[PDB]
Amino acid sequence: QKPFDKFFMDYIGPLPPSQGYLYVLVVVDGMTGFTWLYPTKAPSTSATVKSLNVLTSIAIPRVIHSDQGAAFTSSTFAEWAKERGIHLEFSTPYHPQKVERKNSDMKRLLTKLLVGRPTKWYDLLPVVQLAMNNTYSPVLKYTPHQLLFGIDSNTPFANQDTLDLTREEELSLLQEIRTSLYH
Amino acid sequence: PQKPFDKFFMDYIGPLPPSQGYLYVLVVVDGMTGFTWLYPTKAPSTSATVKSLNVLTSIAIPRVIHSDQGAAFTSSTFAEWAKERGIHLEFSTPYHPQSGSKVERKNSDMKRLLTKLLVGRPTKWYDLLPVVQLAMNNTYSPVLKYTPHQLLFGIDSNTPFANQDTLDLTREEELSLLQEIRTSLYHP
Ligand SMILES: [Mn+2]
Ligand SMILES: [Mn+2]
Repeated sequence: QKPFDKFFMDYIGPLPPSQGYLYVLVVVDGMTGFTWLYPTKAPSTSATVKSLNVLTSIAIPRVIHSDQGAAFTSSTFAEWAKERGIHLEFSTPYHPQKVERKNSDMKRLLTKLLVGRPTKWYDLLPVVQLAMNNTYSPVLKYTPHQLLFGIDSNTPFANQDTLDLTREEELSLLQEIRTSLYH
Repeated sequence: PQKPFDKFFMDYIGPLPPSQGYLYVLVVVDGMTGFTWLYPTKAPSTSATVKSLNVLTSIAIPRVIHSDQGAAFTSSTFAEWAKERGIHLEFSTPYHPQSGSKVERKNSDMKRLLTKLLVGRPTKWYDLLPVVQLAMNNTYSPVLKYTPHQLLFGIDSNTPFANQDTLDLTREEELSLLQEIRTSLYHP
């Protein structure tokens, strides 16, 4: 298999109103575990399509998996997916999601972090993403960023422990994610 | 010791025909790899620029962003967004080496081409924007010897597509775009 071949996606929220945003679309690459976070106003098809058009400008996935939230089961979303050539796969009573709990724990953690920062979470979201993808996974044996961008690639970060963060609210965020993500 | 995400070039193109609520595209180019991000927006405003760049900087914080002195980029709101993130903002001036040179010509060529492709599909360019970006980043550069995608994600890393010639695109609406891009990109 390959990166960008399959995505798992879900909405978290409603979150505390931060700069007018109430939800985050969480999209995870199935192979590398690389996570993209897209803040939105609603868990809607429109916002889902907006976000995924940005993501799928990089590569078009073979498959996307989600639960049956309204955003994902609409005929509009279905038509978007059909046109792009993307097969949609839903969590069904007869379909097998580990494969569910992994996502559940990370989304729980995600929600805790964002709700725990009521008015700043929107501005910190980019730091959350960055921190998650540059955190070592015991399952992977590398970080998701290493797996997407190349293990021995020269990274954008001068300091792999701080990730070139300097602000205290950001550094404590990185500390909290590093110690909670897979434990 | 140059690396991806060291330096961004950014600019707006537009106004374009209003496709699904959008009138502009923020064009961001990584200086090392030549990898291009395209973000559709309703306006060439600070708030649109911040919103778009917040998505991009979820991947990495650039050290320098180079733009013209457009109102969106010289506002104090945008200065504070950048200062808070340790991003150095650099502006085109009449005595700046990168404007009126090889860097400017290459950037202006790209943006002329982008504009042409989008204005040519007044109602549907928004739907096709992701195909434009894909095709740009997965076309070979004689200058580089590689594609921008190879340069950003790794030369030996897995190609997103499966068919090199078509990039897995099946609709002729998309294959038309790919042909234009392949023909025109580095033959300006
Ligand atoms: Mn859900
Ligand atoms: Mn401009």
